[PDB]
Amino acid sequence: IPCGKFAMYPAWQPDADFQRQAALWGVALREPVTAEELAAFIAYWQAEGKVFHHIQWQQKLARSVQISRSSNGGMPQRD
Amino acid sequence: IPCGKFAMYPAWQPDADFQRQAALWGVALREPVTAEELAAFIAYWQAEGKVFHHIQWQQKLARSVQISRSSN
Repeated sequence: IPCGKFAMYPAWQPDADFQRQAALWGVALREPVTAEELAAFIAYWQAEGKVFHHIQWQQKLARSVQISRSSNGGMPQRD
Repeated sequence: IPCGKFAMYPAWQPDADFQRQAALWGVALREPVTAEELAAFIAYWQAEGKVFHHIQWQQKLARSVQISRSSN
């Protein structure tokens, strides 16, 4: 994991306690982030080129998944 | 149509009827995939290096685009 602000990169992962960190930011996640959802978020942001701290990326990921799942009652879609 | 399993490459394109083929997998896309969305998906999956049939790549693209649009 890079220090400072960095651009998204394919091998990136949230911290192992991501569910609890998302909850302390106001995001309840009924299941953990799926591999599909992570790959979708990384793909998008690596191309957008914006840079952020590891912390801010994780906050973006929590909310992106919260918003994505909201049409499905907080559930991810099956593979 | 490229045949067999293959890895992602810069020139890949989904079929020209991709939006309604994106429906047969459960993904409704109201608007067509942009070059930005396609290019982002190729770059990423090029890094993962995995191989798939054309059919499966298009399914992943649809789901990937569905999830991207639904966030915001």
